[PDB]
Amino acid sequence: PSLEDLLFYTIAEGQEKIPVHKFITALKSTGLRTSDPRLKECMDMLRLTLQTVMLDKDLFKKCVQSNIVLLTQAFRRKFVIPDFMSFTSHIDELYESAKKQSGGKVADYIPQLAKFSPDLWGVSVCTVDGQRHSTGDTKVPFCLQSCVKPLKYAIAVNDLGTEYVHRYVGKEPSLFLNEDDKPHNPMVNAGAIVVTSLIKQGVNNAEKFDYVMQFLNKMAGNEYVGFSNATFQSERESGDRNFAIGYYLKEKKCFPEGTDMVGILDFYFQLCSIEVTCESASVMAATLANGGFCPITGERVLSPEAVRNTLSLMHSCGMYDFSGQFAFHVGLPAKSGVAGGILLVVPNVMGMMCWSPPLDKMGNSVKGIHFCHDLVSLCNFHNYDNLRHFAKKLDPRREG
Amino acid sequence: SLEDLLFYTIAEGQEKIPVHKFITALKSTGLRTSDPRLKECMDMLRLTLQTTSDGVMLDKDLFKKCVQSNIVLLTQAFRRKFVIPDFMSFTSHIDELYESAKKQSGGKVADYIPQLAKFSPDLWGVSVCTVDGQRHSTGDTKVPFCLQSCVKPLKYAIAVNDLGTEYVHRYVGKEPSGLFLNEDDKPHNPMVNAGAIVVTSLIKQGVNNAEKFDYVMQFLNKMAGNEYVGFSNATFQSERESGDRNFAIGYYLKEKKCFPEGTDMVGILDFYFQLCSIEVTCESASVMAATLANGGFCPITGERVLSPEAVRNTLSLMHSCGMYDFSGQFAFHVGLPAKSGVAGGILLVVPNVMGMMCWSPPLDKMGNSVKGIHFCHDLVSLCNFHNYDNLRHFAKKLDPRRE
Amino acid sequence: LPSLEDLLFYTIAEGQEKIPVHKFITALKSTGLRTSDPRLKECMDMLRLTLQVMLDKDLFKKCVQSNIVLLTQAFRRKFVIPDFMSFTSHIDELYESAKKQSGGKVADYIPQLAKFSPDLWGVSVCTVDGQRHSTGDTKVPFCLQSCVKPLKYAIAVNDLGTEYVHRYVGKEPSLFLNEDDKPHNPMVNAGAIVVTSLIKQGVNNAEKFDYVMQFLNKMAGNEYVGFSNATFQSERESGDRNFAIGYYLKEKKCFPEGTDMVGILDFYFQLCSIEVTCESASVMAATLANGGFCPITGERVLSPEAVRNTLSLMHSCGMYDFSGQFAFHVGLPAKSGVAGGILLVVPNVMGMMCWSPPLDKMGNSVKGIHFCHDLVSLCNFHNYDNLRHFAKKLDPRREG
Amino acid sequence: LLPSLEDLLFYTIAEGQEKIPVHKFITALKSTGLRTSDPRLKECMDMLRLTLQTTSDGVMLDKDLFKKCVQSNIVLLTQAFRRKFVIPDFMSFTSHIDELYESAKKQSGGKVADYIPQLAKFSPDLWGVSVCTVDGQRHSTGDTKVPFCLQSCVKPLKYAIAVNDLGTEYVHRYVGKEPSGLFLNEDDKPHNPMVNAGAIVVTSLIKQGVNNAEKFDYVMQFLNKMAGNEYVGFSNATFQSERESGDRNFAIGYYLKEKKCFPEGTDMVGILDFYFQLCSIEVTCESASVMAATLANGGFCPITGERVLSPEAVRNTLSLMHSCGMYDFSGQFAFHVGLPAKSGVAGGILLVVPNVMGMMCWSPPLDKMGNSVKGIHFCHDLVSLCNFHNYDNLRHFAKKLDPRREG
Ligand SMILES: N[C@@H](CCC(=O)O)C(=O)O
Ligand SMILES: N[C@@H](CCC(=O)O)C(=O)O
Ligand SMILES: N[C@@H](CCC(=O)O)C(=O)O
Ligand SMILES: N[C@@H](CCC(=O)O)C(=O)O
Repeated sequence: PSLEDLLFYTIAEGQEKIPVHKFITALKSTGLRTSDPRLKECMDMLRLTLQTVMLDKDLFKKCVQSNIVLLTQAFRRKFVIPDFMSFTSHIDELYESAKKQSGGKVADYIPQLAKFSPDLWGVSVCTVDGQRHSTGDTKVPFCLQSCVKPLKYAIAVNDLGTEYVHRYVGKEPSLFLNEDDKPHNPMVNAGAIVVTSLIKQGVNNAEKFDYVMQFLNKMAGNEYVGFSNATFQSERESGDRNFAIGYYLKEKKCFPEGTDMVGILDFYFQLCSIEVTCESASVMAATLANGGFCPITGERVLSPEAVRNTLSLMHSCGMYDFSGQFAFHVGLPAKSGVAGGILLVVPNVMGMMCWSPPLDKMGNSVKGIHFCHDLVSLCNFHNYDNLRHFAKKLDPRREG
Repeated sequence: SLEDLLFYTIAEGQEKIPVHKFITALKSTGLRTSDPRLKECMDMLRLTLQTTSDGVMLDKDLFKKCVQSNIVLLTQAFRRKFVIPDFMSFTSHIDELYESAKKQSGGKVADYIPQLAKFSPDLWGVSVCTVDGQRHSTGDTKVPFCLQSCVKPLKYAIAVNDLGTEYVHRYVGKEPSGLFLNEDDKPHNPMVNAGAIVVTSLIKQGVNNAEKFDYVMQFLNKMAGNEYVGFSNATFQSERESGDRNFAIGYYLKEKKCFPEGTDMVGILDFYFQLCSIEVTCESASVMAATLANGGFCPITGERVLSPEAVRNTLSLMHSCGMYDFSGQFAFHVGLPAKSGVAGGILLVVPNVMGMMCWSPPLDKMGNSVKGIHFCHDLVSLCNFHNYDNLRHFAKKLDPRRE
Repeated sequence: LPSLEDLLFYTIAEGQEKIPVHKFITALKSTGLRTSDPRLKECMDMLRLTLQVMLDKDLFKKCVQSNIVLLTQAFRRKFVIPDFMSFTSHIDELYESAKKQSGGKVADYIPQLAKFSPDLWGVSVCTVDGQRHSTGDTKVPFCLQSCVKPLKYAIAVNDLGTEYVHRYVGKEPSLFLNEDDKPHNPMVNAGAIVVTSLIKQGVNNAEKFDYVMQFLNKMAGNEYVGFSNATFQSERESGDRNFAIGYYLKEKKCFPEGTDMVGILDFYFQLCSIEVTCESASVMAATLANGGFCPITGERVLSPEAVRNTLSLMHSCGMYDFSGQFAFHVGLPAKSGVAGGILLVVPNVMGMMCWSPPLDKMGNSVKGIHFCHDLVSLCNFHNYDNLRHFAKKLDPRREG
Repeated sequence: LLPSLEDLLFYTIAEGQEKIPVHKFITALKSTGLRTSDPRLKECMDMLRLTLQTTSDGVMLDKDLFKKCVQSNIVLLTQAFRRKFVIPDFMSFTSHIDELYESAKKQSGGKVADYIPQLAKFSPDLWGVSVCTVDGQRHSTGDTKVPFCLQSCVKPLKYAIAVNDLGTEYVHRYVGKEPSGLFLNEDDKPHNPMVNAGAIVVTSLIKQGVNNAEKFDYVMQFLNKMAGNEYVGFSNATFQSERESGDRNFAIGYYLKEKKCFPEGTDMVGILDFYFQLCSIEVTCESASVMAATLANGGFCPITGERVLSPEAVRNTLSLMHSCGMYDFSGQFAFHVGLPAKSGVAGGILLVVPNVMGMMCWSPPLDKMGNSVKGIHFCHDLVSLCNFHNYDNLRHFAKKLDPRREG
């Protein structure tokens, strides 16, 4: 009748004792990792009883009681994708298939970007329940670049609301400005720079940057977030483009009262030069997918308003000149950047990061784009893809 | 024993369910008794009402005979397995919203042709059709009016059905625009007039206008589950008198070679004005919308009408280009695929949930119905049908699916 | 006191007591006048009479007295170019030099245009004093096409004033419309179509076309003007472009009240189909050069307001997309046509028609353009050349 | 050959009198429209000063005395006196200028530029007009001796210098020759030197490889010559204010730098500095009119006789003033006035009538196109009065007056 007992019997298979490796394996095949923040108590307990292999009903109950709800959900098959092994097999195929696509040029406008190999290709999945999978180069760091644009937009809306933010920037797809003399949307450079000015006003750059990093940490569930000073230096050295825009926004009175624009550009470049991995960035995406809750910590990180707005803008303006085409064919909110990241959200299902340095003339990762098309081909995930009556296509949220 | 199970749950330990009781129970699911799918059942009840010894009473074997043919659907309806289980509560909310948008007396009625100018400003209707056929209506929901540009996604859908994404999008774009053309010399997308005219040319090539029109009308009949779909000659004549704009567009498309080989552009414009002049009611156009929300299956007839590719493409374009120059703002704030029309229609799809139509004739400075727009804003604020609302977490929205 | 006829006799005589006719005819020709000049008709009629060979003072005086003023001007070297023989030698060189330029393509959108040989090339000059010269294929009818646009604009302004005309059409360089929903300028097709609707309102098409033809006669001092029905028929069959514009103009209410726009388009295609030689069109251009007086009849044809406005719009909008470049390097008011016409005006000096059928990709005659640039290199005709100081440039107005 | 040029002139002035009184000669000379202080006349005026000291007959020149005074300058003096200048009846023409000036005076519209304090300081009521003929005949009315900044009035001048020194072909690699119709044209060149973006590129072309101080001096000397050594100067105060608040131009500079619009090895921020210095150069109506008259005279300066700009330079500059010279009123202006003209935000309009004269019009209130209201009114009136329009006919002008015509 006890929860721990019920779970014990199901895992036990009628034996009297569960070998520790039998439970770990079973757990792993739900897609959870053993380093999941929410499973810390259980793993700490296992570490304890290991200092003294076989777990009886009472010893097991002692290890798992703190995390029984989550563990049951996993073992009952209540996660958003129940057959995660099958799903990861499919992800592996899509990865392999995109790997073959050798087209594209690596971004060479600064050394740091130009230094990355064309053969680097990673894909990471984090489910809204925290199920995690990776193939390829998922642990290498690289800079978010423009991929940071939704995240800081999220932050601004989180902190200030829709109304205040949208006083300063628009919300529709397109250096030039909209009808009302706002930049068109936070997904372009002009709008991003305006969004940059909004965040934590009245404290210095160092402080502001620390705030954004803490927030990024929560979104990633305390996985890898870093900073590239080198990238930062080269960006500031060579951003005549963004200097143009700043002076223009200044002239046109685009910033909030008492903005030091040159200082905001400096912040803006530091923001571009933040580093993630596939793995960490997928958690961030999963946060967006999960409604502002981090799927691995369980923390509320972003308001429902922040997340909805962000996904809306990722939809229509997220992939530079390919936005509209991407919305039509792929139908997922996403954002890319010049180091080859695409950050992809499949609302209520998962967050994804894809990384490959060579880009197409639109500015997007070749393999990343190829991968996203393939995903949507295979899976009902398109925004306007019916839940009942897909045509020929898989639904991973259905047992099979 | 499926029929037996349902009998015990309806009876409430009694031994004879009185007919009116079953009907009332059935209704509050949201189905209407006139549902195509429920026909065998209703026919049997009528039969036994005649032949019966009792006033009106059905014992187990009698109930079984009436419901057996339609048991699957009746079990879903009664086990609360439909998309919106607490339909009564949902319709109460719809009614509050309707009332609240009623007060919004703003706008002007289109007057560029007499037929449009005739409509009273105080006409206001809303109708709902679920992907399970649960129906509801408030206001002026049985009044015919013309689809106008509401017909644009419907005919686009037909074209993609018959021809495929690839063929169709040779001749027309798939992105919200910047009357002119895109960098590839295609009209920007089917939702604008230039691209609608091109889509019109794609449909049922090589047969006369009369045949083409019948083809489209039949298709519309199926989408609407054979509810009202009509023609307005009066509207049509007036459209063709005064479409110098569309004549402009046609001649420009002809110059730039945007039509298929052997298109007669003037005849195509005629077909176009006819398409615009098609009449619906709120009630029947909600079923049309629900076909689009139900993946191409008509939720009342259960009939496959449009391919999944067609339906998906049409919703993508209603998302981004459906509300003229308000499109962007609508996509952001409402987040629902929708098409507006100059008569005051707003065709609304909430994918996997329901279809609606909304009618009031005063329009704002953009082409769109004031009460419709206000209703849609209100609906989203209430209920978490926003495309990028979370299913599992939402602020204090309401989830009609959940209970 | 001593007669004017007497004076001219002795100058031509050269102390010989009698002048033969042929000598006077040759003398007259070398001023650049033609013996068929309208203003010299009395004198030619007299010669025809008495020529039923040698002319004494008294006989001469009888022949020339009626036209003594114009003859004394010619002979006493008071015409705009005085060494006209030298000038024509230079025209001939320029004509040859532009000859060799065989580039370009002949327009082919209607059969009638596509027929013309690429090797046709004519250049006609008419001076404001009526001095004429020609090289090449100068007596071959072709259609003015858009070369008719300045002419009919001239007619409209003549008849209606600047203020009326410009209510309907704009006055600046660029189916779309200016800020105020007027077409940009009478030189583009949209504006030309509006200018067409302005002329002789309240009468049927046949009457309007007769009126325009009469006006064109006067402008050309009764030299060749004709109509190509064939051109007209083809134009009308295939002007989907102009049907587009007309419907658009109708929608935007660009025409005066009670215009039948379809009939206006009809007239518009008739105007485009009007036929000139180089010779006749050069006179037309000289009318514009000479302030609205026809230099060969001395008749006032257009008002100074008509002519000024027309030259202004020629300057800036006369050569399609090439216009700007043309104004800058050539600096002469000119209108080009799809048939290879370039109508060229050198204010206060002369009119020209250049014709060759191959066009460049701006739609302008290759050789016409090559010849126009050459003319300006040679002579201080450019609009912003200085009359007093100019570098190596020749100036035919001066005697040398 | 028999009677001598100086002698002939003597009889024409003297009028059968054996002697010409000085004041008579001076008065006659002035009414040609020359100023006694004309550079070309300096020998004559020096001699008169001499003889006015060295003589018995206080004020009276005989034949021999007159000859000694005028002999050095006799050509230009015969031109003046024998009515061979471009406007022969200058005194009638100035009467006409006066009436137009008075009429423009009455126009009280406009707003004074306030984007910097130095501009905003100028009184609305200031209004001047200066005329300089291509023969050096001068006239002024109104506030002609007050200084003000050229602002964008400097743009054709520095363009002229660039083309003089480098040629059409070099210059137009970096800049367009057509009205725009901020943005770049099809070829990623600014549209034309008359817009700010194009002006900033023109600025970079001039005296490359030297420091700003040298460059500035080089432009100044050039301006001095165009003005016949009349006032040109500088407002450091204006310059400081420009550089503090030119976010617009910094925006442009950064954009031009990104799109590689400058010559190889350009320091763009230093270029901007030099640009603002140019905008801050000062003239008066009188001095700037001589500048304009240079341009109306195929690049010689009418008062010095000195060749200043190449013919090519001047022509190109007049072409661009025609089509792009009056911001967004350029097309209307070209149609209605038909003169090459440049305006500036201080209220200047620099106006050229080819082959006839140069003008400078100044009043500080601007209309919402940014041009001096009184300037614009004056220019329209000038055209309506006389046959100066571009495409006005020299022989047939319906009712209009022609200054060149002996009348
Ligand atoms: N660092 C670039 C953005 C690179 C990107 O688009 O990813 C910028 O700030 O403009
Ligand atoms: N038939 C109308 C449709 C108007 C509308 O619904 O926007 C047209 O083409 O203008
Ligand atoms: N008739 C042609 C233009 C002829 C020309 O360009 O000269 C048209 O209206 O399009
Ligand atoms: N200071 C302004 C120029 C003023 C003017 O237009 O005259 C600028 O450099 O843009």
